[PDB]
Amino acid sequence: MRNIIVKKLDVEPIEERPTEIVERKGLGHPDSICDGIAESVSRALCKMYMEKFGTILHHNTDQVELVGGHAYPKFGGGVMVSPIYILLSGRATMEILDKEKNEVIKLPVGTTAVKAAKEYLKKVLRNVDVDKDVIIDCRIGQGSMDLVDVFERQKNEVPLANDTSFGVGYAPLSTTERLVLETERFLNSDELKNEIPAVGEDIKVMGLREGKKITLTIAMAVVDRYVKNIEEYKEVIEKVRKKVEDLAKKIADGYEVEIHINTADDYERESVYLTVTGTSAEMGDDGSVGRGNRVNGLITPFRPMSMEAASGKNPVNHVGKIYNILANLIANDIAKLEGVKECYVRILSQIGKPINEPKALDIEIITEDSYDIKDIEPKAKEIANKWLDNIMEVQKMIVEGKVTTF
Amino acid sequence: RNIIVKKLDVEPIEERPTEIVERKGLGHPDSICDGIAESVSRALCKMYMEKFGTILHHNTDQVELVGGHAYPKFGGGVMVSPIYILLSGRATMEILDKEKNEVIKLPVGTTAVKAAKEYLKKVLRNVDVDKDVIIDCRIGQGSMDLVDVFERQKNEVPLANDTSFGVGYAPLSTTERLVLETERFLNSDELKNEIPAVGEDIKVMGLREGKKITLTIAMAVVDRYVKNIEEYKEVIEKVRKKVEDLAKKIADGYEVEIHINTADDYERESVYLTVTGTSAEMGDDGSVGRGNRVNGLITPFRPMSMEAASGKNPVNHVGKIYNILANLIANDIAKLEGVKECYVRILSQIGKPINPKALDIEIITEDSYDIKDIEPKAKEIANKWLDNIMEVQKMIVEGKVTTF
Repeated sequence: MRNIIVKKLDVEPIEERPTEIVERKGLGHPDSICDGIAESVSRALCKMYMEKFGTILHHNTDQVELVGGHAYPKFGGGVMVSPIYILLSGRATMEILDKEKNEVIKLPVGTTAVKAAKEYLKKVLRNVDVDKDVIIDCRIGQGSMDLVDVFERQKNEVPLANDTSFGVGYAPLSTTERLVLETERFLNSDELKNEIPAVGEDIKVMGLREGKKITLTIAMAVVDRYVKNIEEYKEVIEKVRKKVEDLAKKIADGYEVEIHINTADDYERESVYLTVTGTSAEMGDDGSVGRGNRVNGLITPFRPMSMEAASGKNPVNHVGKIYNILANLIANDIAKLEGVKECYVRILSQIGKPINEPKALDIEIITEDSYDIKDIEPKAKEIANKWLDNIMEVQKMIVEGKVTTF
Repeated sequence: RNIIVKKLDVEPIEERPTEIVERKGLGHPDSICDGIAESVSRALCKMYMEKFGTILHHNTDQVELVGGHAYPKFGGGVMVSPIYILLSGRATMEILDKEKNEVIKLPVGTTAVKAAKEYLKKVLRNVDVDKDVIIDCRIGQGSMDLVDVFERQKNEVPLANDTSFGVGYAPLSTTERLVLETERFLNSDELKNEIPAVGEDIKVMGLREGKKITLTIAMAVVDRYVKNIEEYKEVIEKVRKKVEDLAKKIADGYEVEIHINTADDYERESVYLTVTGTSAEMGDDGSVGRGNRVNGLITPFRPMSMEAASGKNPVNHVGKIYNILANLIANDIAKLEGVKECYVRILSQIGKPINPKALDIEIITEDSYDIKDIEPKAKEIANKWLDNIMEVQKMIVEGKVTTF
């Protein structure tokens, strides 16, 4: 028995509303780079804590600042003048005081964070040399903790909600949402990079739906070592446009789709989106945590959104992070239920109570025609109760990177 | 012009069963970053104007606050480790005298550092900017791509620097007004003079269930003005009565609970004491775009833009302009009889004049009104505002409107 609430939502689903706007910041976008680093550092520390204590100690590395470097793009080959400066911040448990054993145990927080951040950049930025193109600085607050408190956490019980916070999620994705998401995913896949190496990873996708007309506006950074002139630049744009048109036919078949790329380009004056490294982080743009995608990987002003930044937050006891991920997992499964058209899940914690015993879990369902919500309700409540029972499994999925925070 | 108007047949937020609203006050780490970011942007605007008569490309919407360390105590505590603040972003650092064939550097760094220091002096009465804070600066030169887009039609209508959207809505609900005005009052010079023990790091959350509003306030107390746990208690209760008085003025007809510093533990004397009036001194971090929207609120029950207005230039960054513009438009539409609620979403296309790919308007009508009577009045309001978009830019520079 939990405070789980099911209510029939008698509104039009977003899919059927007249207008929609969705944005996604791809992996190479500076803001998304920071989110990715922030979460990579958290996961790294999680693995660090478990490998010496078999549990996770308190930390929060949801603070990462990317300062744009200096660069000179040029057709055929560009120059990286001065490196990107990334500052790691936040806090983390570093030294454990054991009064009984009269011993101090210090953990490699700073070195782990720097390594984690560096290895993540290596993965997502193909045309960056992290040895020379990036500076990874660290000012993470390294705090202490009594080993008696470590012993209590080693029990690995369900943590108590230390705050009254909330999370929100929904499913399924609309056609527009799915198209914005998969466009970025595909343009950052190994398979496409191999066919069009000029496509950088700093990809920003904006989807506008008007009735059944979807307009995709893409900001795509081009790697200048793969285009020797404006002519080949134009060709990359049109090839990508074709590839995205092909993708739209697989997702939004039935819609009118327009695709626009780097609309601020001036082909004449050769004022175009050219980069040395494939990311505007090299000079054009700066970045930080929590001003991009939500945990479902989208920016959605026609859906509810938490302003809270999930990336880098403690997966153990941070309500916001856990509930936003949890809400989307619950909504996703409920959306698989026969008779469910759209599903919203809102979760609210009770401070002092276990995290998987919320003050209120609101399941709002838009039903398919001729379906009884009261037939769907018991199935929906079981799904929600199932995930809450397996709250620790959700925390595992986060550390293992099975779920996303941006 | 692509203005879209829709009827929205739902309960307005005022009538919905549940609501959650939040505001991070001036002294909150995140709001400090927003405020400094905007201070730097405005200072640079003034500097560029005085030097060339025109605003040059910049975006200083990037400030990182690394929390310091302090040791609060009744009667007066001590700062242990200074707060580290990093000023970042893009700016025109230099210009080229083609005739002399020589680079002329502009005073971006000194302007930015002084602006940040001046702002901190205003919002944190009890901080010592000489020892409690480090202000570093790594603002760099922007790329050649957007300084062109910035310049292509600066004398005409500026071209949008980017493809982004801003959102706005009106009117504010009772809970939203209460959260907003509570913070505004507790951070007014009027109250500070009456109760100097009130720090500026004030976080206010409003939770509504039906017609019951629970207002939860996290309020930093300045330890030099409280001799003991008893004087501390008096400040809590004094403020509590002040907010109750305010709630009677705003929340007429609602049950209003007011909880302050609920995490306090008087037994072990573990309360919200601070030396400087902000949690930043205690390791709380902050950055730009992590808190309030331009309406001054964090609202999961309302549409929001993730664009951080603070620090973005008022010339051609729609992330700033459209978020301000959307709220001005929504405000006027809400004045119309028959309109209960209005939502405005404005989408740009990078390369197009800032005056939109789509201007979206949703209206919740009064139960006995036609949208077709309202729709023409809406599109006119939206058009009039797009026509006078440059006056909005003026209001931002002049600081007649805030970005958080």
